[PDB]
Amino acid sequence: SMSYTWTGALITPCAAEESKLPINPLSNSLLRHHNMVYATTSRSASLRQKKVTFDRLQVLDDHYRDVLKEMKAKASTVKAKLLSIEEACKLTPPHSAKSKFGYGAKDVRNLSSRAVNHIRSVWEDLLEDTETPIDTTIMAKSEVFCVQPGRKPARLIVFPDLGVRVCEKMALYDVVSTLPQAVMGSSYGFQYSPKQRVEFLVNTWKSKKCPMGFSYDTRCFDSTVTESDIRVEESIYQCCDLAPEARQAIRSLTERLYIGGPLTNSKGQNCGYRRCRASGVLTTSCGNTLTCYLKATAACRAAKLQDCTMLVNGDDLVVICESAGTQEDAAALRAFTEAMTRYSAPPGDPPQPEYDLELITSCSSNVSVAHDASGKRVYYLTRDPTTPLARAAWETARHTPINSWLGNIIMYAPTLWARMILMTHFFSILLAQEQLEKALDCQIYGACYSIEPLDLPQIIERLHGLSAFTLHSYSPGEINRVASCLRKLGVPPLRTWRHRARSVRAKLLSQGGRAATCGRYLFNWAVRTKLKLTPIPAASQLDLSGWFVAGYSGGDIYHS
Ligand SMILES: COc1ccc(C(=O)Nc2ccc(Oc3ccc(N(C(=O)[C@H]4CC[C@H](C)CC4)C(C)C)c(C(=O)O)c3)cc2)cc1
Ligand SMILES: [Mg+2]
Ligand SMILES: [Mg+2]
Repeated sequence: SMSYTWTGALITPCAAEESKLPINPLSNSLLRHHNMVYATTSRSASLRQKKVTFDRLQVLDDHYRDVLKEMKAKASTVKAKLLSIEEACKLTPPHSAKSKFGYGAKDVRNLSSRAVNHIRSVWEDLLEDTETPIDTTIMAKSEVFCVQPGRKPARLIVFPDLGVRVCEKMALYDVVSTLPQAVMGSSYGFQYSPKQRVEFLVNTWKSKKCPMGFSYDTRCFDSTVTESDIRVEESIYQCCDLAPEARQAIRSLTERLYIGGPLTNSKGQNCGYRRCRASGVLTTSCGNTLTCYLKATAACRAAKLQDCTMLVNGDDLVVICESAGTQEDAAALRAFTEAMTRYSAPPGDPPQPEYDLELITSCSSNVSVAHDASGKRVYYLTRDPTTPLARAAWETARHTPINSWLGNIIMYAPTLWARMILMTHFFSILLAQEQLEKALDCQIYGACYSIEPLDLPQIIERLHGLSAFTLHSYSPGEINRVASCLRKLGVPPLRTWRHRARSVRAKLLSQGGRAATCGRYLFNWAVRTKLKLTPIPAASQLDLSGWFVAGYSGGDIYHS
């Protein structure tokens, strides 16, 4: 069927939308070419609409069915619990879109009578009505990027009302948080921290006699997901031991919300109908991960790739296997692509076999190597800094609910660019405004967290190790990419950042306390006379296990 059907009504904005990087004095110290930075708006909605609207083609085969049964067999060991309205409420982000039934996120979190009673009525409705399509809202997403040799059309987000979202958590939060790992095991990407992902990728790469790997980009994955995929996805959920009400909610949610439904713009107009994956539901990440894994695992058998190992994060996929030669590898890959195409997962960028791990990009990142103080090689996760820097520039020119720069500092703490630039720039600004102690929100694997800047040293030590504060001698390729990026965006050269860093470092030390800890560890690279970096006490008590359990992008999840 058609992923979408449109009535003609437009995808409209909720309020005024900014596209150009604002007028301010602090962003310019980060990057001078501000005209290269832009945010997507609803004005480009029609372009995305054209791209995501098409008739899907899907032909299943024995390999697909064999893998599905294998997945259900593992799903069968799971026992999911029903969340209480109170538990489900606490997971709701403070800034979650308000309900159109007289209440918002705050009321939900406060368990206000008006919110709880309506949520309860939505739940009962899910137990009684098994057919009526649930209404959703479709909006153009606002995201920041840097122009390319031009601009990207805004993506479309589709989500149900706040009440329905709370009900989703009640019935499926435990499922989407535990099942993926039980079904895919080591292949489930979100169970890893950046350091662990690298370890998994490096070990997997070293386990092959002659390794060959590739990233597979599915063209607009969400719209390639068919009604059949969503029901197959549910059949896996149904293998879990579930409470009767959870089982009915999952069944109802599947037919009423997940497989499709009517779209309404921000002005309450009927925009059309969806018959593919909605981006803003609790099962999007889990569902995409399961579906991608299922199709890829089956495609590999069809293509006859030797000893395949998948790493899947939602619609993102990387496959590492045994090489059978250059010609055979390229032929097998093309066979793989055809299999995926039949499963309704056609490629955007055609895949290409890689024989160098560092050249494989997955989750917009790649594994690279550097050296610690003692000169020992260390593997870490990095990525092209273009988007991170553009967004950091934007978040500097104006307030944003989520601080991507903080998230990028945590996930990419070992990188040459995060240390030289993001840390220096943001700590410098925080000092000036005297907000080093204020907690800021950021996202990790879609879930929202509240982080205190001054706790960064501990966090980084725990997630990356002490080597994150001593890495040097980065690879030629990594250095080239960072340098090119800085030249392109008009970002000051290393010398300027070292100077700014020395100054930030000094101010931080004179303040003592945690600030002084930030000064010693985060900026040890800026000074000539190094300081001996020993394990930080608070880094031995950090409860960071819950940070890397599952994916929640689009899930409206908040962890306090
Ligand atoms: C105007 O156009 C331009 C814009 C930008 C640039 C530019 O910055 N180019 C530009 C920026 C970075 C470059 O790579 C470097 C520089 C110093 C390093 N070193 C370090 O100790 C670093 C350790 C990590 C820490 C975070 C920084 C120091 C020493 C070897 C000297 C390392 C490394 O460790 O591999 C790598 C090269 C060119 C050049 C021109
Ligand atoms: Mg894609
Ligand atoms: Mg973990």
